[PDB]
Amino acid sequence: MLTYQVKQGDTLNSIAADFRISTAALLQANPSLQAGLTAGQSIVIPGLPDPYTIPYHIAVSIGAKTLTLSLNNRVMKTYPIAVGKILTQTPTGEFYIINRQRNPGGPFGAYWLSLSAAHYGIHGTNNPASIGKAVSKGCIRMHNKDVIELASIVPNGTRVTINR
Amino acid sequence: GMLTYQVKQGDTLNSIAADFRISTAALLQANPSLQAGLTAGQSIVIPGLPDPYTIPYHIAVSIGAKTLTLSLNNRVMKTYPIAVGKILTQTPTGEFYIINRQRNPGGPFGAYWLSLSAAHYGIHGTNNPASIGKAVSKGCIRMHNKDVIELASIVPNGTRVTINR
Ligand SMILES: [Cl-]
Ligand SMILES: [Cl-]
Repeated sequence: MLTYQVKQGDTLNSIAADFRISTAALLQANPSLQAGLTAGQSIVIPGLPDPYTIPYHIAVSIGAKTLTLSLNNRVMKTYPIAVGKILTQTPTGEFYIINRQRNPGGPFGAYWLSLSAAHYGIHGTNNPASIGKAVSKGCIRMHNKDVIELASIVPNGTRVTINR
Repeated sequence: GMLTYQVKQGDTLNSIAADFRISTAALLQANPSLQAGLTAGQSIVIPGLPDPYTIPYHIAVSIGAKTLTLSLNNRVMKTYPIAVGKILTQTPTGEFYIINRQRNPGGPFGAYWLSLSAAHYGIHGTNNPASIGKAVSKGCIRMHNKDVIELASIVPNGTRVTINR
């Protein structure tokens, strides 16, 4: 099961928001939390497949404006993306796909895939000219046809590694 | 004066820069000591903004009440209905500041966007007035367009925004 290391400053609700779960679910999965939330301790995040057995991996290059989908550490597809503006960048680091919603429409296009950072995700677009540019509030945007392909394949729990 | 931020473990130059909508160059320039490392608990300067404690306005947001209250010199002057984040994508709680603003961004953001000191979060208008008063957003605070215009025309960047469950 997916684990998370508690950081100084974390709260039950800040963690819940990153992982798109209720505090009820968070507490149910972690009886230890009754004793208090303490930095350095590990907790389990409910609602996800075991990420260790997921053969898919997503790698994002902010600099190259590309997203690669790999299966068994070999590349299946490569897509161009939009990324965050220079003052509102897409964050670098290690994330997970948490959930997805079909056809959110509007600026989100054909799919929204939640990333394990509050408010961040991978989604479609109503604005094709934005793809390939640093123009977003921080999300990764793809052409609708591409995010549909991506969502149709990858399970929740899939790792998303974002690099410069 | 200058606004200050207290570093927490896990913070990076980039994460802080994203929260305060500044470049890492600006952050570093204002804090020459950071090159030697970030330590939890240290206070750093955030350029481009005044001392928030010099601004006489204070905004209080209640997620429960679905209200944003504006105070001046610790007197309540106006209260507005707001939309807040859905249960799985809640509005974050704590102490924030208004960081910058953009007039008439349009789309779901309506007549105004005010950035809050958490990356991707802000107070903004809406092209969906029915949503105001409900827990329906990805995490932002939404107001009626006329309300966010009014709020934005009163309060300056750096204004303290306290968000309570
Ligand atoms: Cl968004
Ligand atoms: Cl937004």
